[PDB]
Amino acid sequence: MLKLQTLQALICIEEVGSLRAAAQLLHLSQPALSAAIQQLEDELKAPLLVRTKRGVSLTSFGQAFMKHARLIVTESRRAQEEIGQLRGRWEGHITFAASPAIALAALPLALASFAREFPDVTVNVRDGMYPAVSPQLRDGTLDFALTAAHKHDIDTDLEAQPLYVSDVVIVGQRQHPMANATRLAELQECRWAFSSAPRGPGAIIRNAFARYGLPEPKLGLVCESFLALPGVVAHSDLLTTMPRTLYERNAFKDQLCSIPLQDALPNPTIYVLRRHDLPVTPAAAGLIRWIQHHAL
Amino acid sequence: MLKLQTLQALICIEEVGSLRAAAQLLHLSQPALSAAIQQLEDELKAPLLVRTKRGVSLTSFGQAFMKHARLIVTESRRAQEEIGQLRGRWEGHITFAASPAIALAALPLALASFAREFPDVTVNVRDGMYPAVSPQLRDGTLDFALTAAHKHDIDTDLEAQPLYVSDVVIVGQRQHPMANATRLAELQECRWAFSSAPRGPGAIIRNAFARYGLPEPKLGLVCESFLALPGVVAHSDLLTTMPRTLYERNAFKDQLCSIPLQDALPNPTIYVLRRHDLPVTPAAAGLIRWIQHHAL
Amino acid sequence: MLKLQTLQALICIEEVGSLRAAAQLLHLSQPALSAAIQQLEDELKAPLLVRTKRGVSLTSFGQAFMKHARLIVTESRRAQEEIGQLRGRWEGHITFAASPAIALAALPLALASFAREFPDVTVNVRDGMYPAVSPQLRDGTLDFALTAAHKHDIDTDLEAQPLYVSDVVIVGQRQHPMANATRLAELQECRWAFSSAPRGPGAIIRNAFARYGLPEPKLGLVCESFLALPGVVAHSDLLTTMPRTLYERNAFKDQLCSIPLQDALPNPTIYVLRRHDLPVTPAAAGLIRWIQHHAL
Amino acid sequence: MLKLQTLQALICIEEVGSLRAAAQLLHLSQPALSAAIQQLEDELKAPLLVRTKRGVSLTSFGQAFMKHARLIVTESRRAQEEIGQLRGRWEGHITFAASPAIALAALPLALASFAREFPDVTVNVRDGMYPAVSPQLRDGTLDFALTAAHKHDIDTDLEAQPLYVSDVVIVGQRQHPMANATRLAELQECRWAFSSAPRGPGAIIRNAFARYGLPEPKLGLVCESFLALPGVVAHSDLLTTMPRTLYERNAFKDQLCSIPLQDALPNPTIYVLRRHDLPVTPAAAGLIRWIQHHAL
Ligand SMILES: [Cl-]
Ligand SMILES: [Cl-]
Ligand SMILES: [Cl-]
Ligand SMILES: [Cl-]
Repeated sequence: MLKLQTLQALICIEEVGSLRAAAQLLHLSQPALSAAIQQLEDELKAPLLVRTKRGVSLTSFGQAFMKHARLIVTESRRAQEEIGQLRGRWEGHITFAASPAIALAALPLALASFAREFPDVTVNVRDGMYPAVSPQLRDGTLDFALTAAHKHDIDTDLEAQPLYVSDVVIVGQRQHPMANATRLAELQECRWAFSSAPRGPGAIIRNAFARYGLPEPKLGLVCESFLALPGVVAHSDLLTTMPRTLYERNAFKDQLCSIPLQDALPNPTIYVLRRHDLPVTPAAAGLIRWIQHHAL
Repeated sequence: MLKLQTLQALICIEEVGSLRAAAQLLHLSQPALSAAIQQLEDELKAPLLVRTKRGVSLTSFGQAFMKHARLIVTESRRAQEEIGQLRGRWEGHITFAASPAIALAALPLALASFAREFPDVTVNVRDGMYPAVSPQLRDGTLDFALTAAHKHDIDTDLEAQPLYVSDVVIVGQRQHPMANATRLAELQECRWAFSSAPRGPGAIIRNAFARYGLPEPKLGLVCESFLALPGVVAHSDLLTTMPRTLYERNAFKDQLCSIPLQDALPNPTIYVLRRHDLPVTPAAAGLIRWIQHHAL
Repeated sequence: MLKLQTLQALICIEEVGSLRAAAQLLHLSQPALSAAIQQLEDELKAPLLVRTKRGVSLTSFGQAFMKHARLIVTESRRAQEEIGQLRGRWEGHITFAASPAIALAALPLALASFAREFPDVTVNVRDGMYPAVSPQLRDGTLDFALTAAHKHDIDTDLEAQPLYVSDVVIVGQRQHPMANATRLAELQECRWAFSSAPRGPGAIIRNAFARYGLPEPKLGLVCESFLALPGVVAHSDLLTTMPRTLYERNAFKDQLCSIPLQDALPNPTIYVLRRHDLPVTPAAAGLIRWIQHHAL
Repeated sequence: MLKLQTLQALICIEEVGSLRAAAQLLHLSQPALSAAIQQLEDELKAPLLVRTKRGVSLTSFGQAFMKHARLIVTESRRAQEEIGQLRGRWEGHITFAASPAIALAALPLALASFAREFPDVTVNVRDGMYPAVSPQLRDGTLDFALTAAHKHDIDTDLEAQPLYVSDVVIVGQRQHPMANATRLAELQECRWAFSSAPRGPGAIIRNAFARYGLPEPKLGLVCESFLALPGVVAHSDLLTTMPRTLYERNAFKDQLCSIPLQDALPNPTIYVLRRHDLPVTPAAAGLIRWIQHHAL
């Protein structure tokens, strides 16, 4: 041999006065370095070195050439330093968004495992849902998002990799009059806390009512906050839909009961979403692997 | 001169990103929508939209115009709703954001009380924090935010009415190495999950370490989601700060312990924030009253 | 109607105490304004005005409504002011690039005519050639470019409108030994000043040599500057190619002679190039019209 | 460790914007090129290229790396060329930029003289001005620039050797209203074509108006092209400043007149500018000598 190795060796030769000593010091093959310098001299059509009783010195040509060699060796080191600095900041940070089912079950175990493997990466995690996360995924402010989406609706700009097949549960307060219901039609007159979903607030229950041949569900309120949702429901007669993970993991469990209908609800697929054109850091790859491991 | 229907059409266009998609929603012919938009553009003598691969996007002029469009449309709607309320037709919409201490304690009781008194008003609740909420207060899309803030910081066109003085605790997993610590200095070498705050992630612990003469706290990760935070802490050795309300009301209580520090921590004030010059609707004032009632 | 006219009228009514006087002052039809206010009151389901012996006053409902009306009227004026400010800066400036044949013959007459019609537009003109101008056209720093290009080679991002069919002439010093040549083959051993062209320096003469079955032309030097080219040639034995306009309009005319070969050279088409997705100001449109007028 | 051939390949890729297009130029298999690039990326542990619709583009890492790549490649080439020249093989390349006074007077004579002495060196001349030329001096793609500059301003890593002290005149059309003016104050209300200068367009006339106690000169237009400038002035009532050399040597002399002012105008110094730590090739030094000879 590599020209940069030969140039670094030439610099060392000027300093120590010996091709052989410079080879030894740099851990290069002496005959290899000798052949490499010969090849360079042939290409340049002039000798760089002249033999002395001492060892070797630079020729007039070698002194001229060395000014360039030093610039080139320094520039290569500067390039490597700059790339190291830029890469270090890139590899050193992850920012992503996560939906409640991921945030509550997969993430905590995944973050702990991840941090053992990648002790020097700063992770920035926020709540996020599709398509809200889309402009942030696209402008590059969010590296990836872990969110429910409908395969056919996802922006062409985005890659989508399935992560978890989630459950939706209908939930009300522990003593709700409809707690024993078997069919969705039995709930058709209840009032709903419309919760967040890819197609808009309440889209899941609205679409379920529609497919089961029912009128629009009655809007009680819109609660886009999953943090607030279990408590709002616990202290009202509203029904809602939520991921089963949230039903299992909230501060109001003693005050809530799911209503296990014999009518099936959808199982939203949670995806890893990101721009397809955009390179992924090793750490981001590693975190997604850990999240995948804990999402089964 | 601007036409109100066209403003609403432009907002819809922005929401969905296509002329064809918007036209469907507004029950209008594709060209009919274009006629109206072109009318607004022809007169402003400025293009508001640009054809993209994915549909239409706002030009620079369009982006600037939107904040005005939204305030005009939302104020026109609030004007109508208020008049109805003044005649005892208690219908309308209220959209507001809340912080974790409010959402978990005051809000479930307040919304239940409000709904009993004003059954026909449609309420939309979301998460939110100052200053992120400021642009939505200014354009009228958010009627108020219940959020921590520092009195002196708040922008001059906003009004801030005190709602609740919160309590901050430091929390770790139940068997944390420092579970029995009583001084902030003993935590100097611990790693932190930086939680959200008006002054930015980790601001409370950074400012507490500062005032107690300590170096910067060691960043473990940034967790902007209060929904995710307790579980993240429960399954790691990260410490965090959280509102006492969250410490008492989360899904991981049995796995968490507050550190029994005898160094005092701050007590952030939660405010009702609004754009001052906008007249509060009677319905919104009623909801704010119920929230205040339950926040004491 | 228009709601904003009705709102402005309502503001005036509060001030002057008369619907009829407010209509007269604003140059609105009295019966039209009366009907418009009635329609608004019907929509709001409350009266805004009550008759007095004096004229009219606002009702309690009208006083509440007026707070919103004033915000809406102010906001519309602010929107119009902001758009005016943004549009004014957009319409007030043009920046473009031009090739030598345009710069020397069409532009000076076109700029003078343009400036009479658009006295308040600042024009910024620079030299430019395709494809060098492409990244600047695409990022929006250059509004348009007037340059030679090959139709099939132009970026899909760009619109191209033909402006002028130019002539290429071979030029040497007045006494060049080959001044009387009739065939390109007679020049095959001459040395060339490679001049700028869309396909790279010397592309025209290299491609002409190739099509006429000749070897590569001999490179004397590369002169990318058309400003420098006529003088460099006047003081050497180099031949070059240049637009006929440059041959006719340079400081070294007395020292140069074109060599009128019977072998034809190409006639590069000069285009107006720009991003197709990007809206064009009236002034830019007007300038291009003036340039077109003077490019025939 | 970096490989020189791969750096050259990356520069070629950047020039043409496609892997396929670059591979053709370098006489290599598509995949072979990718192998080499992937080798450089795999080792840097950073992506240098991204697939776009139009081919490939440099990543942030790639853009940062390019300045280093270019200096390394161009220094390696200069090293070889210098060695050849030191053996009396006067071949190589010199690339340089020149300002209008130099290009029109000194340059035609200097290039002719240089070509007689060093017939086998390939010279590439372009227009250029400080500070626009600085990045190309730093990355080694431009060997020197002959340009006006202010001594004190010049960046510390650049060397500036004085070449010529120029003369500025104010010029208008022959029958200009102010053709017979003798004081700068008499021109206060005239409109100006702002011509290019190291401190920005119009800097000379702005700074002259300033020093003479006058208000800002009235901007008529900005004309960055000295090629276009004389014709633009000849066919309008715009005044401009230009080097006296340009006033004497342009295509519109019969239609132009210098204003016979008895207020003194500045005399900008033209310098030879280079990156100081780069060793000047013997051939470049020879060309600089001839330019100095003719600039006196
Ligand atoms: Cl959905
Ligand atoms: Cl804070
Ligand atoms: Cl070409
Ligand atoms: Cl200057």
